Amino acid sequence: GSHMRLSRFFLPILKENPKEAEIVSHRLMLRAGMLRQEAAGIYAWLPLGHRVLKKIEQIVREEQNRAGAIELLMPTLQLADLWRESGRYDAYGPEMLRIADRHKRELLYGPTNEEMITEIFRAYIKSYKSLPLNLYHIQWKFRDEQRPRFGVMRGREFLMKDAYSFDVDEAGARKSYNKMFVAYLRTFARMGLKAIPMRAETGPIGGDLSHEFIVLAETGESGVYIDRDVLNLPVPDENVDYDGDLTPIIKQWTSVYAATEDVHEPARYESEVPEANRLNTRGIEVGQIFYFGTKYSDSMKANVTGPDGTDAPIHGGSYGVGVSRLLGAIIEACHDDNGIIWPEAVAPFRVTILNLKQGDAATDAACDQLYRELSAKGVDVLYDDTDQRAGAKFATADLIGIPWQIHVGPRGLAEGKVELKRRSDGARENLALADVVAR
Amino acid sequence: GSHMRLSRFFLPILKENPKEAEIVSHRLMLRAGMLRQEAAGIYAWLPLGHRVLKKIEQIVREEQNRAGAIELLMPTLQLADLWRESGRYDAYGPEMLRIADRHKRELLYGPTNEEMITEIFRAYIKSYKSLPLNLYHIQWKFRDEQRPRFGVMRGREFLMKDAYSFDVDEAGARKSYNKMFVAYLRTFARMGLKAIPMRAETGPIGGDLSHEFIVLAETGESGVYIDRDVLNLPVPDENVDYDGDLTPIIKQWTSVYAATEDVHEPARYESEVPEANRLNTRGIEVGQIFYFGTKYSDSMKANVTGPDGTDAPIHGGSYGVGVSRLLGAIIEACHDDNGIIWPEAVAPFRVTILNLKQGDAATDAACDQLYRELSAKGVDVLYDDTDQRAGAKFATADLIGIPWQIHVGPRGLAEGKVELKRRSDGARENLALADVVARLT
Repeated sequence: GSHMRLSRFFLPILKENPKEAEIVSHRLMLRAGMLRQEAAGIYAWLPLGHRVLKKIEQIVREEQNRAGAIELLMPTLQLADLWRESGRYDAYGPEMLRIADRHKRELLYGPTNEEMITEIFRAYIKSYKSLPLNLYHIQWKFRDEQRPRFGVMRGREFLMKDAYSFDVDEAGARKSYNKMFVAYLRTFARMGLKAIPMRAETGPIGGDLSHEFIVLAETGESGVYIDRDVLNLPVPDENVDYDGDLTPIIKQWTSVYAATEDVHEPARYESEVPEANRLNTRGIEVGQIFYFGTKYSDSMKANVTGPDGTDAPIHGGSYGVGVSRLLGAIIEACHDDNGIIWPEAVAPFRVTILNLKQGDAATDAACDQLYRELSAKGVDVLYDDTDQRAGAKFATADLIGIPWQIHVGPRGLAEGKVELKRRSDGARENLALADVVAR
Repeated sequence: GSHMRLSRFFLPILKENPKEAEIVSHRLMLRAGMLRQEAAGIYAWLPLGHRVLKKIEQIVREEQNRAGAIELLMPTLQLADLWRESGRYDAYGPEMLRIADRHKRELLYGPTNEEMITEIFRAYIKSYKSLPLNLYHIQWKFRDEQRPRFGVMRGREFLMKDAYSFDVDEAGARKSYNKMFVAYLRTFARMGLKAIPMRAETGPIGGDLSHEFIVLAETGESGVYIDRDVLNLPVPDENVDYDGDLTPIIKQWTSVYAATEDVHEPARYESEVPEANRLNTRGIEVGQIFYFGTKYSDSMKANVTGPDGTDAPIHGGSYGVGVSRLLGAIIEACHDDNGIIWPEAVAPFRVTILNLKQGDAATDAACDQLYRELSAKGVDVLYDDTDQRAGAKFATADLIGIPWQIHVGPRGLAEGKVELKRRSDGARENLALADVVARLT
């Protein structure tokens, strides 16, 4: 169980709202000592911020692994000549950061990895017997966004989990897509979010294999239109049979209307949804699933021999979760006027011990014992042991969004008690000291 | 307890030695399906290779944290104007990868982070009361090596843990340095390595606060000169008191001659090292610790108010561990004619189950139940459930370096027996099917 004394940590709280922050998540990430801008759209993750980033990453990896995807890692830099194979090199646009090395070879900072994962696959896989195959990584990307804005939510250097599926045909690809559909429901639910799968912009094919998972938010950059029954639907549990038929889960989550502004058609919204169920708002895109078929396998000649002995190009899909963007989206969805309210699964620490009389022998000893006992038992524990008054300590503890606070003072200890406070709702309970660790 | 079936994994084994690989680590990482070259010196980490990389990373993290260092993350792209503050922008050389963004703003892919970490520090810290402070990250770096070579050992895009200490004065900085020296001894020992601390190149004003930690290996690029006695010294255990005097540990590890070629002096060597103890050999630099004083805090104005109430520049030090390079160094030190021999702490899996008659109802069933039981007991386990002959499975298991093998076949099972083989020495053991989990757990 991770453990830190605030005095041996690095957590620079800002007293004042930063004028450069336009939205609440950006404001709070800066105020709560989580983030520092290094260039437009390019950030250092300060210790508290990095802890959350890592919690998010691990939840994503866990669900990808559950769904059968296999983790690897591609480099940040890629050869232009690879992108020339697919014809994306000259068609991608100015968001692609192009680089020349000392030998004048043409490189780029990868904005995504379709060509590269296809290059890897086609080196090693030649039989339909290796498929379905889903390979993924969690890696830093760069898109040279014209106007970086909104802190971690519209920047340039961002962290993404990007997964790529390989199948013999469209039928198998739909099964691979369904696996990721289910994994994403579970991923965002585990973060305390209702990220709704919404039908999204398709490619030149058309079809129905394009969804964006969007958390409803009014500072959000995506316009959306939904049927409110979608917000009530049940998320599959951890025993979901990923080798089985997933269609019933998908049917459930798509049986009721949900579309982004790209594929939204005002006349359909009415023939399906009751007027009292209809809602038109805005949101943050945190996940994207997309079938692309033979887009890369045709141009890059990524073929496998089929059950019938003929070679044919594979069918692929891509699945992205914006891991660094999620820090912003989560704060947008989970805060109040006193600061952040971390869902437990993503919080940097689960409990903070607040010593209300720093230097008094009895309160110090009590906090020292709690801190030691909580860590011994696997609990992520922050000990606020700074030379600050109680009210100073409450405000910082509230701001940074730690799920639980333990208040320790001379007053409470005279009676053998400490106060336990829940951040989400302000529940408070004056407990015996010997009971508090049995949570 | 991590678990995988080979049929559900991605592990591209190469039959032949790749002609582009000049050294054993490079050859084996390609053969064992751990690595793919994407450009000169730039690699993708295939699933097996990535697993080992992450094991290495976590041991490094654990020892930094134990020593009181605090993890953050800096971005890979940095502003040229930051490097103009310190004067290093134009001094660094052609190994720096310069980049222009769409607005013609001047960026670079960070080769290191002294300027950036000092910039973060100076924004927030103003009192001597905040010190000592050591901030670190584990992040991808770029050095445009003129001639990338030797796979992960002399590439361009690489993973480093880099830490940076901040202190009021040189005395405090020496205490910060000692803590990292001890952390490094523990770090490399936990990976099954003897990464020897040796005196290394100092800066302008010289001194005694530069060391490199070097794994001896025939194919290494560092030339070193040591008293062989340094090879048998004791590594501090996990209960080392990082807030105490570490001077006795440092003294012991610096009591015999050990120097890289950059600072080696023949006269001193001959004088301090008995002839039969002298060893001049090659090695791989895996750790580097270096006190730089006020080099960045002078130019970048990172002062704090000290005990005397006056403001003065801080004293800093940098500490780098070559995380990706360590896969190469580990294999160089840990292999035989049949492939890799992973130390258990960095192995991608601890045990592999070799089904020697794939499709046989009883061998499948016994393998399936060993696989489930080992997972449950928290063991990193791989089950080679592929449709391949015994010889093929034996060759692949030896190659990829899994510490233990369980060989499960008709002939063994007739006796209710399985064979447990230890990769390191090839020691074999026939033992009951029930007793086998209990021996490994």
